[PDB]
Amino acid sequence: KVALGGTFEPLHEGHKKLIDVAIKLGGRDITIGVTSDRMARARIRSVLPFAIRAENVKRYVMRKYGFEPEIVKITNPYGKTLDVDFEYLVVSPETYEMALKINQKREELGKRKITIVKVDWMM
Amino acid sequence: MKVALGGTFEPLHEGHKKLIDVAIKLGGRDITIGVTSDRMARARIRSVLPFAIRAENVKRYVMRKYGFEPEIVKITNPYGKTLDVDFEYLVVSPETYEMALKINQKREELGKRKITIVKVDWMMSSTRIKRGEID
Repeated sequence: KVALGGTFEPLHEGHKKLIDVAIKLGGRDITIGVTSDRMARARIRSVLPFAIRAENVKRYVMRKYGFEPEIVKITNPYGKTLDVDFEYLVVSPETYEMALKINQKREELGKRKITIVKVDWMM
Repeated sequence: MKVALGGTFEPLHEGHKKLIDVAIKLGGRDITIGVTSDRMARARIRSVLPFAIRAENVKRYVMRKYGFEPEIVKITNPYGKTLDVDFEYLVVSPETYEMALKINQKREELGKRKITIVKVDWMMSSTRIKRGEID
């Protein structure tokens, strides 16, 4: 249903709003993408390993929503978004431009664009 | 009130339906849908449907797809109720996003907590979305 990706370092209120919107749209279903260390460090001065960031997201979702989300490592900028016909792509101000690039690429490949849902996070 | 959404809804198109789906998934029955007054609709488009007809069109659509009659409020100023009522989320399209930012600017000036803006890029192709609540 829903694609959501991020680095999640630190896990701040903006991320929390993003996760809330993604879960409301996608249910207990969702897989959350968490960037590899390489991808994280291109975008930020990241000092937490993938496993730590992924577990921080997993425990937060369990505390707040009562399920352990599926986490997948994002090793490239597109993730699964060129191959899966997601209903919604849930993004923040920091991931919005890449969402636009994902849709531009989908359209270039004859794929339907995904509806982008940008959760503004006042950070 | 959990979620604010507003519009003229003439005609009620696939973009509006995306907005409505997102708003209902976020808020359930705890949503308020603002529909512009005739005065307000006419400043934006050459509107040929009265408020009552536009409101009923939205109500019937929501009943048909989601199984409830939504609360409709007439919007008679640019902000509707969004400077007064505390909403958790404000669901907007690219056409209404600048006004959402203005809403939060004024809320801050007035001493109200900001609302989380949820901008749906409604693309007026798109992948199919299964309408409904997910529960």
